[PDB]
Amino acid sequence: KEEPINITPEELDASIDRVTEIMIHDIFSPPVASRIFAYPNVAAYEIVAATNDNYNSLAGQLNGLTAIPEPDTTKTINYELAAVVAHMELSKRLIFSEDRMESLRDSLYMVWEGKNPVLFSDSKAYGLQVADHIGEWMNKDNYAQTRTMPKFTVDADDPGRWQPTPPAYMDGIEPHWNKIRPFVLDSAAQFKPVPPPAYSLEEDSAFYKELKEVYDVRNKITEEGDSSEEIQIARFWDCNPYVSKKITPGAHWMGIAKIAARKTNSDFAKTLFAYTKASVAMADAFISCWDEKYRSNLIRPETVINQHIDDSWKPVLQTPPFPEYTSGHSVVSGAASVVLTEVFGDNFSFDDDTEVPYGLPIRSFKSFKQAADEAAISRMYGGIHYRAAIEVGVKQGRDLGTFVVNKLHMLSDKK
Ligand code: VO4
Ligand code: NA
Repeated sequence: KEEPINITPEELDASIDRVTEIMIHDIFSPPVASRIFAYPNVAAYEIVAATNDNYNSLAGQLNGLTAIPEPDTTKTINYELAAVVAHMELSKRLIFSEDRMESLRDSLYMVWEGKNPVLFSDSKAYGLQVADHIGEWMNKDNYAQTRTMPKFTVDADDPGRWQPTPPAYMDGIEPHWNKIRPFVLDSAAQFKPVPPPAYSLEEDSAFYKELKEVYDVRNKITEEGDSSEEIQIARFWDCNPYVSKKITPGAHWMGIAKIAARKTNSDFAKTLFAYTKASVAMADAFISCWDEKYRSNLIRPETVINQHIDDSWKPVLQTPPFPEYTSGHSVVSGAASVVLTEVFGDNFSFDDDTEVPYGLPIRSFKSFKQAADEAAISRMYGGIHYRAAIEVGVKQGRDLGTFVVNKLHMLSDKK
């Protein structure tokens, strides 16, 4: 039995789809999701870069990353197969419900092994060797240590400080996300933005005026009635697993990267190049954004409105359980759109069907940037951000993503 084994980008997509699903079932948060996407892409990309003269190794470019082992030249290895192996193995390690990765994996293994047991076996061994190397590095990123650090300390005596919001009143998510090793940033605070307008109920103050806009936008939306377009836009981008089945913003952008790669018929290495660069950038965008959320510790609009303006007002969207400034939707979309523009081009139009399996319709866009701008403004229609977190958050993600694409040297022709 010595048939060739044809590995397509769609088999990388099947691993990413599957981990996406399990992340939903397992209830991982938006910043933790971004870690789970990045490391398995890196391992798979390393295997391509070791064996393809057009792609440079990320070793020496990502913080702490050294060269992976080279393949044994006396073995016959399908490197894309090895790469899918390594992606699935690290995705398995990163989620909680491991048996749902293992069923995906075993069903592919069964066909590979049936077609060509020696090619399967040699390629799998190298993929796993490579996953062990990446996993040693990934296990030094301080994630394990932060798993036992203290919860965010809520204090009502501190007037502009973030409080848990109804219905669930969940404690703030990942208050020490800024202690995770970044991939590319010099430090987590590298893109620290300007501070938010000072919390104040003075009617002439910047903060009050922004408070009144959130309040007024929502009431204008009520007077327009359900359906409308602004409510659909807030819902499409919401991506909040704590509503009381949804994917996170990181996941949504991975789905957009997949749509672009398939629309262009990108081959396996091009597709993986795009996913790696996007997932790495989004992972540092989350670190950067969570760094600012937990520096400014800012109260979300509904709490201020209900306590001091109007006790019956409710945001169009349920408020996410973490501080306000800057907006994760803004920063993460901003970084992801800069990467994908750099990879696939300006005015890349696409139909975004990523939300079709989670309750929602298709929305079309003329460019990644238009989608990211929509993502950002959706948070104002949604009632859960003031304008600064939105606008400053876009600049933050754009600046961070520009830094990542100007730093990482991955595509690099032999020819
Ligand atoms: O994920 V947000 O920081 O846009 O509520
Ligand atoms: Na190379």
